[PDB]
Amino acid sequence: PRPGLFHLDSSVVDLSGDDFSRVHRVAPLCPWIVLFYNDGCGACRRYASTFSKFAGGLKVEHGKDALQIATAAAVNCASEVDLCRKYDINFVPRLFFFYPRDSCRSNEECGTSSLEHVAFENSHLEVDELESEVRRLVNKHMVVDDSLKERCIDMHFKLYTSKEELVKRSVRFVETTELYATDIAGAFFSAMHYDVSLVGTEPRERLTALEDFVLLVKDSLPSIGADGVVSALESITAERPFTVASWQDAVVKSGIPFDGSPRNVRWRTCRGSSPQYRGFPCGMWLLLHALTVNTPADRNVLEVIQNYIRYFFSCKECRDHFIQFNFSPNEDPVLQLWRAHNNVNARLANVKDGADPLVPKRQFPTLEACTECYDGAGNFIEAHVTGFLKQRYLWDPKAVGLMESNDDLN
Ligand SMILES: Cc1cc2nc3c(=O)[nH]c(=O)nc-3n(C[C@H](O)[C@H](O)[C@H](O)COP(=O)(O)OP(=O)(O)OC[C@H]3O[C@@H](n4cnc5c(N)ncnc54)[C@H](O)[C@@H]3O)c2cc1C
Repeated sequence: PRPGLFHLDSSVVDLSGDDFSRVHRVAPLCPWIVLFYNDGCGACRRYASTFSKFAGGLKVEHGKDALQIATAAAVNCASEVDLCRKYDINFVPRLFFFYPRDSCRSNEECGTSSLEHVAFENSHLEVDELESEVRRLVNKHMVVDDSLKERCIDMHFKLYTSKEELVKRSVRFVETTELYATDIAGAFFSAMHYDVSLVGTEPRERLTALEDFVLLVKDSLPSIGADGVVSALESITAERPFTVASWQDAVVKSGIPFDGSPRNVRWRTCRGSSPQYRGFPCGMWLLLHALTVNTPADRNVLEVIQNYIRYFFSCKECRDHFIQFNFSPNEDPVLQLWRAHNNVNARLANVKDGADPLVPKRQFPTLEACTECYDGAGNFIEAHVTGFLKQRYLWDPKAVGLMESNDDLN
């Protein structure tokens, strides 16, 4: 177990291998600048500083510049011997550029593509020459829609922040069961900042699906910052069309009361044993239940929800299964969504790969949590389950806004 030259540097991804889907599921879609080095190499030790300064510049939160879709990574040839032999690394340092043969386009479904690479002619580049050469290589080798840009920026911020945690803790787990308003807001924020940016507002069906959803969030959940979003949605004209850049600006400016920052969203209820687990998906369920519970009028909540998931949700498999749900008009939406979710819980009960080992899926609510709706001896009582859900998901606008503790800088 060698630390290498980057162990404290959250801007650089340490690679043990060639398969970028093990880094992250979106990684194969994005360009990589890779430093092969040896941790005992003085020249490499000296250059790692330059490489690290450069990587630090791949942290812009909303980039205009296509350089920003790149991410820096490194392979320590002292640890990964087979990998370096595979690339014929003899002398170090060496810079390689990696990129997908074909680029994913906005509303196409990105598939697996062939991993391509380009050895740099000169591996001694200064920071500025590094940016120029990486930008050039990205432009030459890739077609980047705004959606793909968002895809990759989001992906490397997940890694920066996950590694920074490991670094911070380099100086036991218990699930947080209580519902926190801020998770619902994080979900709303991530829905607007990420999911909508990927697909845009076209065609008219999709734009309608989004308008209904945002309109619903605003009227269901006051003081969650949906006002600004509504305004942004209204500002779109054939004259001033949707752009990811202006959309994300308005979204950030809406003042949604999520914890964390636009590129690092803090989950509480939805925090997992590792940051790759739970988070946004867990957040979305919460937002959806809260809407069923807090919805005004005869409002079509289940219909609105399903239209949104259909045109918006960034989980392919999730989107496909949720559309298969036939929601009856009769039964209470709170109960229908509740059954749907537990249905998904059941399917997912035993999955190993991809799952948080320390957060089982159960049938919800559990005995402990609710003994009043969970009674009837050996079965489930759907009488109190409503009361429990309408209690637990009830939205109190003064819950979110209120002093938070600064020591949560930790
Ligand atoms: C619409 C939708 C469809 C999805 N489809 C898939 C899919 O097809 N395949 C897949 O692998 N993943 C799917 N997911 C993601 C997956 O369901 C989980 O969100 C994810 O695996 C993480 O689960 P979790 O352990 O954090 O709890 P989650 O399943 O995300 O639940 C989040 C929180 O909601 C509360 N909750 C749990 N059950 C209920 C309930 N029955 N009623 C009300 N509240 C409840 C709990 O507090 C829980 O912590 C989907 C998510 C959504 C929102």
